[PDB]
Amino acid sequence: KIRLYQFLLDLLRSGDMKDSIWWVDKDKGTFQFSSKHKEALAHRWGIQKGNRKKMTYQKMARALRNYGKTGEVKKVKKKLTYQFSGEVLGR
DNA sequence: AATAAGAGGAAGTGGG
DNA sequence: TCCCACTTCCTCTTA
Repeated sequence: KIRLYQFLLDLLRSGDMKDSIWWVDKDKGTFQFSSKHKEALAHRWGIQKGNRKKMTYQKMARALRNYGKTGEVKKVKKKLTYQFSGEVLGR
């Protein structure tokens, strides 16, 4: 099963949900969710995973925060903004 | 108040 | 057995 950080990185590369997520500075790996359209992206994540319940942005971000310690994704001090690690971007 | 981002402890589910 | 990689639920904090 695809990992959440890879799902997001793939969306950013493909441009498929450009109204829900976008790069802020792709060289730095910073990206930002849409305040008004992030829920559609969260729904897609849960359906891709086959989860029992409908996925929400809140639950998806709960998972995102767990990457802070290992470093794949870190929260940036800007609204709805996160940052991939150099290791994630290189792969 | 209404809305909402950001947070995390705790327990549940998958597939090793 | 017991960790993976989240998911689900609940409650709190700040703006």
